[PDB]
Amino acid sequence: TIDTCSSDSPLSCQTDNEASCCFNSPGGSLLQTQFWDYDPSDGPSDSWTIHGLWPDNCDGTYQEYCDESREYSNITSILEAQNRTELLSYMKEYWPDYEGADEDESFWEHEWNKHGTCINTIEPSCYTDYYAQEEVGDFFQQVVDLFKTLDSYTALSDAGITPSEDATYKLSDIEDALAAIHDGYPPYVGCEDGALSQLYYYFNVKGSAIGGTYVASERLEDSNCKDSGIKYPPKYSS
Ligand SMILES: *[C@@H]1O[C@H](CO)[C@@H](O[C@@H]2O[C@H](CO)[C@@H](O)[C@H](O)[C@H]2NC(C)=O)[C@H](O)[C@H]1NC(C)=O
Ligand SMILES: C[C@@H]1O[C@H](n2ccc(=O)[nH]c2=O)[C@@H](O)[C@@H]1O
Ligand SMILES: *[C@@H]1O[C@H](CO)[C@@H](O)[C@H](O)[C@H]1NC(C)=O
Repeated sequence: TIDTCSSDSPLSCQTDNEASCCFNSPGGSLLQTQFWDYDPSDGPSDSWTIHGLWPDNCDGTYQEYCDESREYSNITSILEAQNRTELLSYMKEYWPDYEGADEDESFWEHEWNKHGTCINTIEPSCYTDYYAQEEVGDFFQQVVDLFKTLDSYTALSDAGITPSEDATYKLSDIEDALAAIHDGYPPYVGCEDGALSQLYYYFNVKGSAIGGTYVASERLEDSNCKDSGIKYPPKYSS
């Protein structure tokens, strides 16, 4: 399986070290990104959903589509072949394409191909007893594992911020509520049409992106929302 690195491995971006299987570089800022899909709605009425996991450069720029030889058009089959049946079921629920279940495959392809291929510590050469596309399944598992720790809906709810047809919200309140589950670092908060829409939680990593220690880090982009009047539209509203 993937190589293990010491739990006291040096932190990506925050240290000056050479890229290896145990050091994420140049993609040392890892973004766990989420959606609030209300029109059309997907996922549970009381949960955000997964967008992805993205390696950014430490300056906020990023690479994309970093290895054509490891781009796939069969994610669902790769997961099935690896017996990751609970993961695939979970992805259907919590990593949906808003347009419908039949577009999930294209979306998962997109995320792996664009961004997974750019995580340097995921490459087959970082495995013992590597098997074909092992790192693809591990990536989907890792995104899910990190997402589970970042329950945006509940963090917002606990701070009195819940979806509403009438209520509107202040950016700083949203930011503080979410900063509370991310070591006091707020995510990027993204709005669409004045509605709460996207979240990017930034991390630096000790060790490998698979199984390493994800340390909550400062956002390299703040928000495109207005300071107030923010709508949090209810899912499945009618
Ligand atoms: C998913 O698609 C990939 C890419 O085509 C498949 O991997 C290739 O499999 C072919 C046919 O067995 C081999 O000849 C190639 O060498 C493989 N390419 C690589 C880069 O590994 C893969 O087998 C497919 N997986 C599933 C479960 O269908
Ligand atoms: C990131 C971009 O947003 C679109 N997008 C957004 C949400 C979603 O649930 N599915 C989806 O496909 C994609 O077409 C693309 O991956
Ligand atoms: C999945 O299970 C099949 C059948 O038992 C087996 O051939 C294969 O090695 C398994 N793959 C993984 C990665 O568990």
